[PDB]
Amino acid sequence: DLKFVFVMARGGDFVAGDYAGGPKIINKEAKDSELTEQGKQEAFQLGTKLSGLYKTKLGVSKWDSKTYWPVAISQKRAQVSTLITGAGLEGDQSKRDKTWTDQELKATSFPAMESFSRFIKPSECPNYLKELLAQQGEITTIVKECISSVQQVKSKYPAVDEKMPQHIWLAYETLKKLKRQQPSSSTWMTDDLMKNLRECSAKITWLATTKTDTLRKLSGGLLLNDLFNDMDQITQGKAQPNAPGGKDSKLNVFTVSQFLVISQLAAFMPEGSKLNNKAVTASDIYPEDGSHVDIEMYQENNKWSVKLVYVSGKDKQPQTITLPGCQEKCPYEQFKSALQKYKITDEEHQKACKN
Ligand SMILES: CCCCCC/C=C\CCCCCCCC(=O)O
Ligand SMILES: NCCc1c[nH]c2ccc(O)cc12
Repeated sequence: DLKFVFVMARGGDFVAGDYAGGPKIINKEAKDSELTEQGKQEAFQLGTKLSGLYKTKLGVSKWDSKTYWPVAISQKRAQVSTLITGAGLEGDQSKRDKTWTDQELKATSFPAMESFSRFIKPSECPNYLKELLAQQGEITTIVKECISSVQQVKSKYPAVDEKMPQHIWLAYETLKKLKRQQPSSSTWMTDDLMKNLRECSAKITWLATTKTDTLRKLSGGLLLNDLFNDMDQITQGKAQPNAPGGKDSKLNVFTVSQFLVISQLAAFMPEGSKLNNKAVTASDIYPEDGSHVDIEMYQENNKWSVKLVYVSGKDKQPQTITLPGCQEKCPYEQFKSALQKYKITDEEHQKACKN
């Protein structure tokens, strides 16, 4: 009945570090960060959660290299996270604390993976940045709500450039981990200061992926394109493309940084979409730590449909996305048609990034 599930999950918590493209706050690079002990447990819990949600519905008798496919973006902390989530599926306690080989870490890739990061890579997609800066009117109005807090942050960390919209978002996420992990030293980030920065971050990132057709295509179009490439085979009884386990592989788990959850949510919420039968606000949909998007494919006799379930963070209840004009279980061809507008192929995306 349930035949196949895609999961994309934000990676487990890692030692607070600066983002590439972010301001220098920690003076250590997040790309060098270990998962925290909490982050390893969170990643493992996700796999235990997913097994309980889906193992028996998918007809899987044993989670192993044939039955699930753990993938991740090209960052150690995301790759470690995805493999630990796999350990949770398998119920392999000791692999949670494994020091995964460089080899086991690289073996979490798939062909379209790196293209998913093109739109935020410096110099690689200038048209995406032109189109984000074109929304400066709305950005200024949003930032006007938190500019006092940004000024206090910049007072302590002068590298934060309020003129760079991503610096406000990336400073908030950096400070959020720092407050969690070192609370004694973080008493200056009060509840009101962080909640204020969080609102700015939510509104900026949601604007950056949904305000215009070009922002939606460039940030999320390749996600749709690869998903449909896969579902065109699954819906014919064939294996997910490139899945190591072939037809045996019933679950794909993709561990990412926050920006790809945001982009994936945006790609699944064209105008008129609902989350639990209500319009969404930027603040409510902002994917926190522990967030994941679940893409469930159903088959009733010969009829395939797709259901989209979103968990916005740790301990948050799942909510179901409904596309405009479709049901919770949206028949496959209608679902794909509903999402054609902002889908884009790799060849098209490279041209659209540069033209
Ligand atoms: C979530 C959509 C992006 C919002 C605006 C970003 C603007 C310009 C791109 C530069 C920022 C680099 C992001 C790095 C994020 C990461 O690696 O986790
Ligand atoms: N090949 C499918 C890549 C991909 C795109 N979006 C996804 C969401 C979840 C997932 O497991 C995977 C994906």
